[PDB]
Amino acid sequence: ANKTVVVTTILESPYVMMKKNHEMLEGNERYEGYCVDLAAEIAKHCGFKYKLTIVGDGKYGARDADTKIWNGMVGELVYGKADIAIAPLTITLVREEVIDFSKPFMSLGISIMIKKGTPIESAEDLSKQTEIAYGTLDSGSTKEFFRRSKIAVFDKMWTYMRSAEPSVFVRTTAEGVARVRKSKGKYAYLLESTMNEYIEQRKPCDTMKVGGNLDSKGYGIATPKGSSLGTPVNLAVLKLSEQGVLDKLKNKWWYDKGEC
Amino acid sequence: NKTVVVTTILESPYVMMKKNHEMLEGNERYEGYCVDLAAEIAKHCGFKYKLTIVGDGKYGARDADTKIWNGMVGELVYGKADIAIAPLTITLVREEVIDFSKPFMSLGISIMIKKGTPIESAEDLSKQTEIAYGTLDSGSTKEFFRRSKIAVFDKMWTYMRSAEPSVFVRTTAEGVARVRKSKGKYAYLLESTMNEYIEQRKPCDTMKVGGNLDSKGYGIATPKGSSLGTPVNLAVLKLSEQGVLDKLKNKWWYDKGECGS
Amino acid sequence: GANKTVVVTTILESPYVMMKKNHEMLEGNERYEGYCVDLAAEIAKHCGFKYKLTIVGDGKYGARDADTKIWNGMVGELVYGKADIAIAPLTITLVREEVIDFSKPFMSLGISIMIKKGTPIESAEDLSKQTEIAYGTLDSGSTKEFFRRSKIAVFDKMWTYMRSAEPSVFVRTTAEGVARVRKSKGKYAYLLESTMNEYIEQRKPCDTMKVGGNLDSKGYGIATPKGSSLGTPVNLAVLKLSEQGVLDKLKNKWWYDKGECGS
Amino acid sequence: NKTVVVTTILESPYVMMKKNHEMLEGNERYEGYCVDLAAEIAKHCGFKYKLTIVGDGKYGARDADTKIWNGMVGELVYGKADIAIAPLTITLVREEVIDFSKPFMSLGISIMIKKGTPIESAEDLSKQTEIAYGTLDSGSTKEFFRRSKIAVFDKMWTYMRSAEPSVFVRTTAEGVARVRKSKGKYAYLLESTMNEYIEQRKPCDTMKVGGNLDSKGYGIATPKGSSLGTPVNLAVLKLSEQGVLDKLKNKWWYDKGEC
Repeated sequence: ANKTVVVTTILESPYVMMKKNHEMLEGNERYEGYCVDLAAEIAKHCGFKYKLTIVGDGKYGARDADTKIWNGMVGELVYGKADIAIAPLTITLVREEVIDFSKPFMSLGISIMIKKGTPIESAEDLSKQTEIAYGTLDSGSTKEFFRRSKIAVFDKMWTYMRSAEPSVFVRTTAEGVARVRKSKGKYAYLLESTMNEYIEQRKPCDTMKVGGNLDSKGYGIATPKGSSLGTPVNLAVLKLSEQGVLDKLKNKWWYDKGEC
Repeated sequence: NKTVVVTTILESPYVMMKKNHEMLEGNERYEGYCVDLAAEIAKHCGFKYKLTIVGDGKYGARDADTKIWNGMVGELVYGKADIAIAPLTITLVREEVIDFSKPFMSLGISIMIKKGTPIESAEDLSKQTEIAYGTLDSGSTKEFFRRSKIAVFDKMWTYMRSAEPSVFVRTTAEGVARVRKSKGKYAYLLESTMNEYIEQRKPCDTMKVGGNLDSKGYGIATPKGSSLGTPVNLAVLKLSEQGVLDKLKNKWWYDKGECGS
Repeated sequence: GANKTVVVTTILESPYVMMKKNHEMLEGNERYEGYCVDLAAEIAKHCGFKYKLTIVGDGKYGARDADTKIWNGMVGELVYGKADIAIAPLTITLVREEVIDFSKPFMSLGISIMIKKGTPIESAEDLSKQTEIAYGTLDSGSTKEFFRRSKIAVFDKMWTYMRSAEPSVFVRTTAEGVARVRKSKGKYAYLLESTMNEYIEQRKPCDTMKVGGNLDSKGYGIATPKGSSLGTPVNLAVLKLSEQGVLDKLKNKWWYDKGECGS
Repeated sequence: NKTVVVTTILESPYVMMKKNHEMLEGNERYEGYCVDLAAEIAKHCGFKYKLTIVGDGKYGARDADTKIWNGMVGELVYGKADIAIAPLTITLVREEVIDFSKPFMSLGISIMIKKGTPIESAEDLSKQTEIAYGTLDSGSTKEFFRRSKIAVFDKMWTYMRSAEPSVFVRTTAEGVARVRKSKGKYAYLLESTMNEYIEQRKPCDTMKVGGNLDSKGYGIATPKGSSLGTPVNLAVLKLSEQGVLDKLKNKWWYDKGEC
């Protein structure tokens, strides 16, 4: 009886981070963050023991069109290397077809990041001008959102981005944030609201989130089909929501530990 | 190929009888956000269906003494309907007895004022008594306040429970009318989705103020073990990613609004 | 939602808004003429909207009752949702700015002295040093408040005189103040806004004069409810009209080109 | 993070370096109308602050070729300062990119003569040529005349463009000096605020005449989305109604006057 549950997750701030003294600590105590606290709450309400592991390839979960192989945390579940994933993993159609998702534990959507002082207050403001350049990650869901949109404001933004020279796209999130900070008020970046809000509270306190969200998505906990963990985990997420614990954890890691 | 029985509830703008309904028949008698949503779900899942209205006019709660479920949840649990498509909130006690799709719409507790009222937030309300404030006498909004350990919300609860005359109301319609007729001296706490809808309706005299106090979602419901559960959930996710859910909300709340823009 | 006709609130006071001589033969917006009628047409053209001119129900500008906390006048119609925009001689003040949005000012003004021609008075200092010629203000509003709160010696001397004088030197309406100058045979002087003083000086029977420099400085602005989508476009339009010379052209038209006196 | 960065410009009597500035430090190095105004704004809004002088010495205009903003406006849009408190005019192109308070001081185009010159108005100048008249060779006053469709002002413009020798000057200082050295045969067109200031300076030989030819105002500027915007706007109106703005103008133009 009593087999230790294998949890897979990903090193991304403020969800999972290495503690300052981590090389002198062992096991689960090496790590801290929003998803570390969430994992402890889920285990307490479901009555299991667990070991935290970091996903081997550093990826979330996508299926290669040519080989048909799943990478990332999703791959670790379908091929039997982990029992549960507790991470900022977005609930999507292709993922839901091969694993089970809990109801969402956190909400998010596409949003605008500016350097403080830039005269932009909304997506409509960006669309009507070209002096302040703007763009997205060079691959992924945000770029595809703009490519396929039939909303007037968003399609105008896409045709601008597609035709702009030099390229307004970036290879990583970190590259996008750095481009805003170094471009002297002349670049704005489109990214998820959760990351935008987090960076706003970190030194040197030179960025701001503006406007409402452009779409709606959620993060969920993932388990393999037929797992004895699926139902208990889903009920625990709903209990934590109604008790106010999820809101308490978001405030802790974004604002109580903020620097601005 | 048996016709699927859908249960729902008559509440604007989700489901409404068309003005000329007496000259029409079947599903064509009805219009609204949930009428459009039902059609999209059926197309993607490949079934035919009949829209029916819940017999007792309720959403779904369990009697503390008899342990019997009422409303749309009851019709699913006891085998009288196949699927519920309505503004039905995803909660722990409901999830224990029926299956829910991932959410099709988000919402949270919010403040309704008559235009001109000097209030911008829950904290503003908590610090005074000249402007009275309250909730429905039953349901998720009232119970949120009863159990909160947040200082501002616990203070609001103790005020509401002891206030005279009663600050509670029996229906949504009663709450909205009380705001409109009280000359700025009543504010109403309700779901953000309904607050947003009413702001775009004649006589255009109400406003939504402040951020949401909590976060939840509406979901499509099926009985446990139903062969509809999995295809319905995948259809909701496809419609979300195609932008159809946002398109339908914008249509019924804002494109059809009566207060300009 | 679909576009609605914009509801404008304003007030019948010459030369800002007046009924045309042939008004019973006209309909809608065309019944009216004046400075604010011309301004409304220019604002609507630059912002691209259709509109209806309506007259404020209670005949007031906008003040809050100290006991009930309720706003009256044009400000009230905006705060409680009965109108979309106010285009009128409405002074930009702190308490009003707290509850509605104001454009940058479209016209400047300040407190000034009106006399009957022949009266031996040339300045505020002249008034302050004597009592044979009585002097006063509106019984409510910004002009009365300027004197009550001033820490300038000459202005406080004027205030204590006015507060203590019997019979009362205050008047209920602007029109009553002007009539009191005209009927008092050289023995009353009236303190009022420079814009009105200048207008009356160009009207028959041409028996009044403006004397001295202005005592303070303020401006009239266009007002919208907080959060209105009209606020920003209206503000940018006022600045364009200013820089193009249109505001100055309209002031000269209604005060001096259409004047009736010595000129 | 708590100390607010203020940008301003060295122009008398708004901001000046004290004679003994090298024996002083920080904000105490500077004096003037906008120095007193900054102190009042900060008191009413509850913030601490540091005075800085704009790096390039300019007010704020956009280069048409590079599309980059210079001056104090540039320091706001590009993230180098939090607020500008200076003699900066409220204009359409500036209002599109930053937030302006309601105006703290009014001004307009006006006529400066040498004491004794027989001129009382723009119409007087327009009807003659013995007394020459002109403006700064670039900037807003020249452009006002170039675009006018008013008969008197367009007659003045056609005269100025064709007059010999040139009636235009490179700086404000050059204009004032030309009035003083021309024995009444040159009159200079400039802002009423500056005209009034110079009339109260030694050797007390100039005068302001006539009504203003146009109307403008100076405003305080903050970046879009700033938490300072609303409190600053409300503070300007409070100071106006308390008589403090008029008190400060009288202090720096007349109590400290030399004539």
